Amino acid sequence: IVQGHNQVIHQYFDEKNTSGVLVIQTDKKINLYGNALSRANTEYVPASTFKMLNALIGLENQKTDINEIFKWKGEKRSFTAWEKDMTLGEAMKLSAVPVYQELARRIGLDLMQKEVKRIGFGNAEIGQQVDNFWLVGPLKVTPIQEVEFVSQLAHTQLPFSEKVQANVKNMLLLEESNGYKIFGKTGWAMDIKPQVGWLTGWVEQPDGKIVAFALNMEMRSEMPASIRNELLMKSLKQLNII
Ligand SMILES: *C(=O)[C@@H]([C@@H]1NC(C(=O)O)=C(S[C@H]2CN[C@@H](C(=O)N(C)C)C2)[C@@H]1C)[C@@H](C)O
Repeated sequence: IVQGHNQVIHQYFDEKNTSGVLVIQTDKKINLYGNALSRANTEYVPASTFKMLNALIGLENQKTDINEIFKWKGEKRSFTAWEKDMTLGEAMKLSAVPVYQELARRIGLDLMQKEVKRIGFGNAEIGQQVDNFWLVGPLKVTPIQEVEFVSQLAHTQLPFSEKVQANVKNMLLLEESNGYKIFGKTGWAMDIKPQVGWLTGWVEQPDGKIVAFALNMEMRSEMPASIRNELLMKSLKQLNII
């Protein structure tokens, strides 16, 4: 059943010379696909995917709001795409680190550690460095843990206000094709051991049904960033999720 599906998806991953897993959660049922299934319960830095929880915490605790404009004071950033004023929602789409760092600072280390622990995100360790704990360690999370987190978000089942959850969900819309809405958040940790690529989110099918996913793969600098999107869409289509 899944073995035919997984044979095809295994091949997708082989064809593009990487080791990756794709975790799918429909409701409470979790299946693994890809050519590196052991990745599914291996911890990795969440990188840019932590922005989902960052936003939830920041909004919940009233440190910002969806309308606030975070102004670019003019300093050069790691990507030219980030060099403009933006809202929290626009920063999510662009993975604009400086905006989310300013947010994390507003929250403070101790509120951050408290919230991360209350929610139970990954190993729930943030250490003492308020602006890179989700990039270089100690914070670590499995792909299975990521899919459960985003599934809960999609079902408005996380322990945050309903409206905060709706607001963060609205920041996460990637793609809308043939009535299927694709929500998600990419992440690419470029400066660590083996580079880590993420793409974590869910599909809202036309009848309202939600199928959540977490792609996690080894990245190499020669890859286009869109290889994560490619492997996701090809797999979802092959699974008839889209
Ligand atoms: C988060 O993991 C890093 C962040 N994420 C990320 C990516 O997932 O590709 C880039 S965002 C920036 C680089 N390319 C442009 C883009 O949005 N995409 C290719 C999707 C803008 C960057 C590495 C963050 C920790 O730096």
